[PDB]
Amino acid sequence: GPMPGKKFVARVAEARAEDVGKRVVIIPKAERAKVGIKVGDVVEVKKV
Amino acid sequence: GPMPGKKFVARVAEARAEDVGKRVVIIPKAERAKVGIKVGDVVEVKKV
Repeated sequence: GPMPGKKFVARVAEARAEDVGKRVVIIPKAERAKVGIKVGDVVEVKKV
Repeated sequence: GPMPGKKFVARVAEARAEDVGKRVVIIPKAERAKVGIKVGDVVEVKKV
């Protein structure tokens, strides 16, 4: 596979029934408060 | 709110029915190939 540290850009969404089976990162409320995330916000996801 | 650029660490999961209504980042197959993500992998999410 690729070396670690690569990233992509995405938007935080509200999960719906049609998303069952998709690959997701779940962002709990406490983490949203810490990093300042609202649904609709652009985030960058990096593989560690 | 906070300044942008803060992050938290999480693991990529398969979304289930119990996740409906949660805040998520959906990672499509093409992006998983580009960054080398598998379900179970640790990622870092940053607010832009």
